[PDB]
Amino acid sequence: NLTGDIVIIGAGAAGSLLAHYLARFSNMKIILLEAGHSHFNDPVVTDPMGFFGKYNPPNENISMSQNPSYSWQGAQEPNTGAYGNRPIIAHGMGFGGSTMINRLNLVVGGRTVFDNDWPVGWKYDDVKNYFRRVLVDINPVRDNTKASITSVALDALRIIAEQQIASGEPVDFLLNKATGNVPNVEKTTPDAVPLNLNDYEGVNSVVAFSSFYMGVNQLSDGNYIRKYAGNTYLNRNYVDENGRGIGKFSGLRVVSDAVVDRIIFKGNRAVGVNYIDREGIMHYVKVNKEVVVTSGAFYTPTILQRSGIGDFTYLSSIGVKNLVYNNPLVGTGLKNHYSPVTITRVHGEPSEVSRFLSNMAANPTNMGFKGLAELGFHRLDPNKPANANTVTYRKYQLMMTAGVGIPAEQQYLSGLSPSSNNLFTLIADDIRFAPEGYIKIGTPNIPRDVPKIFFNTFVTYTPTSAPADQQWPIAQKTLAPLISALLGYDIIYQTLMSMNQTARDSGFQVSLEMVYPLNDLIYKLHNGLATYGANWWHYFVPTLVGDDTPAGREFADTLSKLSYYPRVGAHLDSHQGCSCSIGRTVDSNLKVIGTQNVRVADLSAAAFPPGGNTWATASMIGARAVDLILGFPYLRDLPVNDVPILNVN
Amino acid sequence: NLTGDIVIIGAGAAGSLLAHYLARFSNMKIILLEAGHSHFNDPVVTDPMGFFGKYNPPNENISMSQNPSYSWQGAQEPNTGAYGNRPIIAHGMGFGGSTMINRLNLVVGGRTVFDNDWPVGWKYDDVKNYFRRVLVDINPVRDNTKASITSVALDALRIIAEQQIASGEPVDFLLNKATGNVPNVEKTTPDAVPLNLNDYEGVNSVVAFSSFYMGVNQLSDGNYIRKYAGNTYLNRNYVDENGRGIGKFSGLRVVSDAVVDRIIFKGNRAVGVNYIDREGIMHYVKVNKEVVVTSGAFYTPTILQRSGIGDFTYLSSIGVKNLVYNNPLVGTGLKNHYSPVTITRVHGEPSEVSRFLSNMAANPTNMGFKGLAELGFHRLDPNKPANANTVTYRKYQLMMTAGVGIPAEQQYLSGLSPSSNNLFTLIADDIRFAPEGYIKIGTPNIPRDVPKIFFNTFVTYTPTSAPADQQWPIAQKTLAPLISALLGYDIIYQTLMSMNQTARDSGFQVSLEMVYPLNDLIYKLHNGLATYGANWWHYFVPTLVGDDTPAGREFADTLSKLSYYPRVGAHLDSHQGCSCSIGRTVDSNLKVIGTQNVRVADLSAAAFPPGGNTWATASMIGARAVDLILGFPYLRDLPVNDVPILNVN
Ligand SMILES: Cc1cc2nc3c(=O)[nH]c(=O)nc-3n(C[C@H](O)[C@H](O)[C@H](O)COP(=O)(O)OP(=O)(O)OC[C@H]3O[C@@H](n4cnc5c(N)ncnc54)[C@H](O)[C@@H]3O)c2cc1C
Ligand SMILES: Cc1cc2nc3c(=O)[nH]c(=O)nc-3n(C[C@H](O)[C@H](O)[C@H](O)COP(=O)(O)OP(=O)(O)OC[C@H]3O[C@@H](n4cnc5c(N)ncnc54)[C@H](O)[C@@H]3O)c2cc1C
Repeated sequence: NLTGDIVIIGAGAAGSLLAHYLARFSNMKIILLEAGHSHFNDPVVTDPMGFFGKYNPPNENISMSQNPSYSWQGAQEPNTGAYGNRPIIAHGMGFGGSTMINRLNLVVGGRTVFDNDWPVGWKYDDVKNYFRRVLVDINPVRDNTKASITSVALDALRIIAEQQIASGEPVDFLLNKATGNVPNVEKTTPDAVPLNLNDYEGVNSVVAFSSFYMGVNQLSDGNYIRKYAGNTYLNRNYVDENGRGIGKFSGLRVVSDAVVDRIIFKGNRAVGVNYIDREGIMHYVKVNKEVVVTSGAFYTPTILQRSGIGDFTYLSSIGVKNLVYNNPLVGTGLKNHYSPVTITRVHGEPSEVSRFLSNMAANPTNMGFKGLAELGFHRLDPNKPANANTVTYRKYQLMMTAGVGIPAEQQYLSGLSPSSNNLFTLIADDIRFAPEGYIKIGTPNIPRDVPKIFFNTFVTYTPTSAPADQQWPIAQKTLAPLISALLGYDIIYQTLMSMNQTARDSGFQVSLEMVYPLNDLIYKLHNGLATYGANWWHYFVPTLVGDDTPAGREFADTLSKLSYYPRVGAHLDSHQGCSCSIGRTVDSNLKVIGTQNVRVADLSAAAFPPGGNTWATASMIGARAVDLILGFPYLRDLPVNDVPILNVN
Repeated sequence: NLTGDIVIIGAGAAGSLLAHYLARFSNMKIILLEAGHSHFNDPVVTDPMGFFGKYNPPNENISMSQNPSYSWQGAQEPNTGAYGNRPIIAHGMGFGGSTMINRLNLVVGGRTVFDNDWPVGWKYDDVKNYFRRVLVDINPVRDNTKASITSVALDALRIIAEQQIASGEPVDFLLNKATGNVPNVEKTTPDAVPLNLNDYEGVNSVVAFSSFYMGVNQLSDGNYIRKYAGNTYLNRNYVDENGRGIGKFSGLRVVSDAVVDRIIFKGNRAVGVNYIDREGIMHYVKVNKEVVVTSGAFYTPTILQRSGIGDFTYLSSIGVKNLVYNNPLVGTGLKNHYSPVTITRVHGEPSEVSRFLSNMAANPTNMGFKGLAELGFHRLDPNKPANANTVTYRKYQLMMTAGVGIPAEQQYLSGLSPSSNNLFTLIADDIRFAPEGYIKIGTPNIPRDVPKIFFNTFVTYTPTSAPADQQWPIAQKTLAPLISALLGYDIIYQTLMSMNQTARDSGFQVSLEMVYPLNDLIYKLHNGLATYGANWWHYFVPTLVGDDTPAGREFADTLSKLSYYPRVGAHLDSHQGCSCSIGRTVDSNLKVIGTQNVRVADLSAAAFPPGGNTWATASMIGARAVDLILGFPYLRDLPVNDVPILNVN
């Protein structure tokens, strides 16, 4: 039988890293069990453009996130906040987990979230060096191509930022406390210094910039390669074709195509792990010291529940026999990000519109992204944190792309064709997304693509007969996601209006029109914000308002029609996390409460979602786990010039 | 270890019956392995109204077909024919499989389909006693409640029927060859005799009626119980709490919560079966004589594939180690039915409308269905079988229900609220649904809710540069489903125009208006059909017609706008089948081609979808397997008065 000291389940963003460094810095037998296999020579994966379908077969034309050979297919339960829709969200299945199939925008998340929303021991000064490690191991690149539209948008945001600083209101979406009075917007002067949304000390919580950082490396022949958790830590320099570690890493054994079932216990001590090989034969791995679960937000909790740790009452009811620890929180508190989409039509002469939209085509160094910012709360969002006026919170990741980013059904309904060369995309991604959900295994036997995953977003508030004043604070929470999402539309609207000016100033004969959601509706929304001010959001519940004027009805009507677009004119992110978070399923040392020796070290342990894409944060937890398990800051103390050596195979 | 002579995988419609009668008529050891467990004490299942959500928790308000604890969640691949939508279609999981969670409309499927689309040895006179056995075991009931609107509608179909008969055209949708010149429409007098769509000799291929037959039985206290494959064949009179067959049935052993992995071979002879119990332990069952796979259309082929039966190149390439027989057809030829939805509004005084739409509420004896018919081909459908003028084919199953049966998003977009008391639903279900698909395991290790399932429905035809005369027959096949689907709408338009007359005649002061899809489009559609005749469907591809008249463009535009509705104004039925069919994966004895001793005896074996709901047909095949395995018509010769005795626990 296989026998290991530390057994790790899941070779994802966290597990690959965890596995790599544990082998290096210890003398233990490390066994890494992974459901998939390596895709080191699969152009669908290794060429960053493969994500966009460059190498898809024509008769089975599906993305990796839709393809069961490449991923887990997490079909969630009906979204009561979105017309009963059932989005299917993926976890990658292979070396690198989800980093194998993702869009590679690598974001730390800002200082603020870790200082306020994470516990003692997990504050930003505790994790910044681990983040630094994750980044240097990847060594991400900036966009290799300047586009005129990016500068136009920056100069437009500069003006708005100036209006905001000057007006003196305490919180608004382009204010950034640590950079004081001067707009924290990258300059568009000849010799501008690039701004790094990932600056080491976290000064740039809110910031607008010309380029994100993509997880790719350029090879000596000039191609770009996906640089991800998979080929970075588990390539042939470190692990041979039989899954055996090399040299300093000889303690590692990587088991490919190993679908783990459960953790085996003696009392509250983990002693073994079950998995099934590709022949349908079951194997037992004996555990000498610890089990570490790194199977993703959806699946880590389903493994604990199936292993007998979770809500006893529920588990017994579905036929789970061996119960280990009663903790009803396992799998609860599921969080994500969410990306409503907007579309702009550019008016003017075709040749001139063309000039304005040049250099936007996606390539590996940008993955389609041409900017722009990490933003704060809109001034009229009622749901700001208590101390939001004294530290600057991230609320939106603003992304600009070429093309037409709305869903196919919506393209038809809207008349907006992806083949129209006068259209482009803006996204205000809500990265403090209010909905919270939970995960429950439906059956006890085996891992399934589809546990119960409950995650409801843009729900309605249904009025009671109670006095208005008692309902409004209730309504405020329920409506939180619609509220933030509509304010996202206004941010983009404001921004487009200044761009109408700065575009002209930069010599472009164009005008810009927001056309999805409907131009007429957004205009009406902006005016309503000015009109009704802070309590504008009351009009989501007209019947509690008692404003039966022609003017009043029209604004209530406007918000009603608008609530449709974040529901279906949008994409749910694949940034799921926090389903087994610190303080709920595990302690501050990542050990599962109620067990002697099981830890969770992936994104599902995150106390609160990071301000931006989640890969960086996920690898960071894994990084710390190396040091937690080993009892010394080996990886924290490691010089930044020592990084894993890349092998493409 | 367990050892059996015959091992059955899946206690579904087919599997439950097969196990039951095999134990009775033989001395063999029968082992039935089922992934779920019995739900004989679960009111959600046993109460027919539980289907509609009667015992649903308000916070997890999901149907059985949506609940992973009650079913497999078959999320299919993006449908290129429906805006990239990814429907999640269920198989029931428990004693009775899908008959445990289904809507209980019990339909044989008609003589015509078995006589023509099924092979020799499987014609209707070959199977009719097996169908009878299935029905008497269940003993379905008629609607216990008469609604005026059902009869108003019937009399309306009679009128259309007289016109069709009189015109003398060979094929149109209310024509029935076996009933000559007389309308095959149920009469509406005080003492009218009921028409039986499941009539023994199959006369009523096309027929209009007041009542379907529901799989419910009435108990002595007046409640109704779901009467389904699970409790009919596997209740406590026949199988004990430990899974041991009782008395004459003592050779049967039933394993609950048994997730089967694969079949083990010695050469091409099946010798074993793998499963995982609810404790996560793998077990081996030895097979002395035969394995019968009855796991449903989605999963029966994935079991075979994991077993080494399928496309060697694909299977090898994904790590299936042990290969048995090369047949690339395994999992191909997948068919289903499909239900576009229409909505009608009733005009008039509130009080008169209320009276007209009265008595439609769903109960166990009707499961919401208030009629109406099995219809033949529309005269303008270019895709009739060659002999449609000499034998009468079923093409649509026509259903009438109260309420608003379109998806939530379409209710919002359309403005039709389900809580509005002047609306009702009509469905012309295409039961000769043209699309064909396929199933492929994504991984070799374990059963997954989500293999690759390709099923594209209402696809477009893209013109080539070749002459029109050469393209039209290609476009004709591609467009078959849109063609058949819009014509379903026209059947329904027609029925409603004639109902406006018969409603008035029955003393109701009302008028009826089709409101989903938009009244204007359907009006325009009807006129075009009259105007353009047989070649009306050429206007799905305007660029080939070269009719640049104002009129031509309006009808083309009209077909474009209408093509939206069957895509999203609809439901894919949960009637998937034919994925391992006779003549392709298995022979006429249900034996898997290339094996000594494996059979498929569930709906995946079906040669062609029955004309209506598939439960009856699924069970019929299992029934034949009984006589096929045993070598004599025991079950065929069994008197109709000898039936399983119900024990409710
Ligand atoms: C479509 C998509 C787009 C994304 N976009 C980006 C982006 O642009 N930027 C960004 O920062 N992040 C992106 N991500 C998100 C980011 O990759 C994840 O949040 C991060 O990878 C989480 O890492 P993890 O280790 O915690 O989980 P994962 O990375 O997903 O690792 C899970 C691993 O566990 C394995 N596993 C699961 N169950 C078992 C089992 N029973 N037995 C054995 N192994 C098992 C899986 O095979 C998988 O390898 C995207 C992800 C997807 C799917
Ligand atoms: C929501 C819904 C509505 C429908 N309503 C109707 C209706 O109104 N009228 C009608 O005539 N029909 C209805 N049906 C269709 C009908 O139920 C099915 O076509 C018919 O039951 C198919 O029977 P089957 O034997 O082929 O498969 P199933 O009845 O579905 O049974 C297959 C069994 O095999 C089990 N199984 C699968 N994989 C494994 C494994 N690896 N190991 C062990 N066991 C396994 C499954 O869990 C299941 O128990 C409906 C079905 C659904 C889901």
